[PDB]
Amino acid sequence: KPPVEKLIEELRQLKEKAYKGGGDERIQFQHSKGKLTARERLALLFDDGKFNEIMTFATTRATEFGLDKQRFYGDGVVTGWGKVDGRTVFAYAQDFTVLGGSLGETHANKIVRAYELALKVGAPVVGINDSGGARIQEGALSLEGYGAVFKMNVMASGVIPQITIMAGPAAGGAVYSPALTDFIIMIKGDAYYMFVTGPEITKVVLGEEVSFQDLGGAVVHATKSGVVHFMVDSEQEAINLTKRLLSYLPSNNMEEPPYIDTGDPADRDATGVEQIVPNDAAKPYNMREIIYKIVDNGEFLEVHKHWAQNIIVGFARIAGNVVGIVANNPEEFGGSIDIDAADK
Amino acid sequence: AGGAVYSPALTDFIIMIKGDAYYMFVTGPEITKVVLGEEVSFQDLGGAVVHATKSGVVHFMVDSEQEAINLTKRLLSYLPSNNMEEPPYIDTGDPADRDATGVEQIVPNDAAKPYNMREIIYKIVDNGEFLEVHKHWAQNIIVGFARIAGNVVGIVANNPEEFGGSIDIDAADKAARFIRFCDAFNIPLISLVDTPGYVPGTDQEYKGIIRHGAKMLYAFAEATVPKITVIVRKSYGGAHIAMSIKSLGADLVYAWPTAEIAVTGPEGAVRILYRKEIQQASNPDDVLKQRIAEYRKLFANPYWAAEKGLVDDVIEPKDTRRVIVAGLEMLKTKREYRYPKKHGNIPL
Amino acid sequence: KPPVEKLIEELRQLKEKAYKGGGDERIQFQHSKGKLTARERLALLFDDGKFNEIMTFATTRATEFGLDKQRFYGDGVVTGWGKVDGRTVFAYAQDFTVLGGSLGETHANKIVRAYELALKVGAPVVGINDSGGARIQEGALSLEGYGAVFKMNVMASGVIPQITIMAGPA
Repeated sequence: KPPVEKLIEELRQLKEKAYKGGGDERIQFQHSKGKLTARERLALLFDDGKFNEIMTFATTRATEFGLDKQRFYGDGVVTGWGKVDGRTVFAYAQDFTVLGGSLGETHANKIVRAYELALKVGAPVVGINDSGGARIQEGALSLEGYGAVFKMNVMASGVIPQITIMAGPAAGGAVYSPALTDFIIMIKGDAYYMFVTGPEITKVVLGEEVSFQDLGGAVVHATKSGVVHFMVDSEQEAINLTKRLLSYLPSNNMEEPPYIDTGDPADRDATGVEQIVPNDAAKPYNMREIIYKIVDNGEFLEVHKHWAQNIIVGFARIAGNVVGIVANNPEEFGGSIDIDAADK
Repeated sequence: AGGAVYSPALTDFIIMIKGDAYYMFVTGPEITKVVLGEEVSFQDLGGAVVHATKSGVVHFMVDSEQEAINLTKRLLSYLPSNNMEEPPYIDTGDPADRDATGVEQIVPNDAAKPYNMREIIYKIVDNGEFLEVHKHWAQNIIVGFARIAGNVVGIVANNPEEFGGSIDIDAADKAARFIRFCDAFNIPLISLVDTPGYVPGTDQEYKGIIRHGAKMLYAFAEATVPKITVIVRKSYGGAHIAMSIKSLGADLVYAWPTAEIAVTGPEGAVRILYRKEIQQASNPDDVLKQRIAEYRKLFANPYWAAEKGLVDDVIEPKDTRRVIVAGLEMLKTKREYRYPKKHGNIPL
Repeated sequence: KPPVEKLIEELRQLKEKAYKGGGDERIQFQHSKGKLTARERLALLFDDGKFNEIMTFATTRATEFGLDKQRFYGDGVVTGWGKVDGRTVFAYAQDFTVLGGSLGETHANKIVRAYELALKVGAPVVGINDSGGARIQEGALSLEGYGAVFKMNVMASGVIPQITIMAGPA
């Protein structure tokens, strides 16, 4: 093989091959469920038109169960970094079309490598999940892979913001890395859910029969378990939300939350606010109305909105600077604090 | 009652005497009588029994004040005075060489038969002494203090007699808290493994097993004190990882010849794995549970893992004490890097 | 298989086989050259010849060039720690009877793991070298393996004493 001109043409073909993941048929299948592909989600998230991928051709090294034949470039996950609103952030996007987005050993190390880089340079990491779980074909090495990523989640905990977009059907170990990150944004729908143990086992073991959505759909986690922090209707909304969430956070624990969009003035009001609180000491009112009245342009990104409405917490800006707010909600439990609320 | 319960909650251990001179609750029953009409006695609401067996607020339940004080002194004996101190050494640990056999006798014929995991730890540690923490709560996991060759150790062991050693939400809370404590106070951690995974059902998902379970993962990954895992039998899926493996930070990993480390239970694995292949094979029933035997023969062992380097060595049960003693003596001066932060954001 | 008493039996056989490395035919060849085997050197170095070994059964992951056939336990190197004159010391001893003691990926990762443990614990490391070089059959993965060892040597430089015994055709 001599000419370089032919060499570059070969590269272009190989990359175009790698980009297809599991193939046009499978991506159309992903699309027919209402989901976007791993790469389409990334292009939406990053200042469109740019993503720096690492270990793009990396494949699996397993040989058992035919894995010696199924060598998909990238091993099921896209990893790298880009700019989100001009700021550097890292991300991984699992490709469900590549062996159900299962967690391969090489698949895990690519994610781990992203976390190691984000930790070295102090940049956030958003994991766009879409994995059925461990790659059973790789046995114990698959679990070890999970362990390695969990390790990175803990080391990065409180050092660099960690946001997960749960955009798939997570079971078993695929559930824990998200638990270890700071915020879980999940889309509600038939195609999205997460649980440690699937329904099939709860049957033979427990004896109880339940649907995937009733066991771990977006609604159960955003309204009962407290596992999900933000529940949304679509993937486009999930990524717009992540962009908004990131806008309130520093790139790492060595930076102050970014100052932003004017529109203060800082001189408060004079009326309204004092009219909200009832005469009685027990009658409910809208605590959220008081927050909107206090913060810049009344904007409030509410965390755990649908879980334990018992208390309210979220982000906002006051005269351009980021603040976190914790406020008792009279409308639920009379503002009485509770187990779920204390956790939230 | 009220504010009087929170300081104790914030401390590391609560020893409570069982008796009518009540105990604790954030809000008394009085309010429940005014609004509704469900009279509840002090004991039923916050008795030592409810807190040691249900809420997990109480770590030790005793029958008298003299017992609470004696236990306090005993607990103190396993603890260093502070942060910069190493736990206190004691009874001239001579019996460091080889564990008394019979240990491999505790584990039954097939993994279908249970056994008392404490029987195994009694044989491993000094004089069989073990101070069990949270003894009557989340019994599917065993957690407590002991001495090995004179040095204090913290143990986290699955209990085959409760929920089949499967980890629960309460168990994860129990084990994770005990792990963070030991680490903060330089107490080495020994993990004894025999768990099929986590307890299933909406009941567990609805109450957030996803976040409670991650607490164990966080605790071990966080800990920098010496950590050795001894896999006695089953070690499946997430449970396997939650007990401490190399990628999560285990310094040394050992397995008895009876260990079975599987990515998933050997059935749940074949039922997602085998179908297109076998659903069409010689026999329609044979090949239905025949490959379930296949997996086990091919993976329900520790050797596959040992070949992958995931397990440092396969040892004879009898050797467990010596292996621990050697490993702990070698890790005594262990030091590990952790990234600067005010603190982490452990799931709650 | 239900007898645990039979499992302890298998273990002892498997280990008996792992201690053999390349086999009696290879060990006699090593001996014919006037050299000891990896384990004999370690028994001489450590008090009472005792050594706590790590990753005893670890084998190559490679498949190309018949490596899916030649999968010896330990992948050509014995790694672990022990005491010499009562002090904790870490060490690796390459086994020439296993693929010319060449540096396979797993083989390199056992040496790296030893160095990580020694460096984390403040113990010296003794390297009884006896290998012809890179394991050609594992290609660039073997080179990657070397770099990982070299990195450990550098991090450990001036932190822990590093002594190497050159006992082979490097």
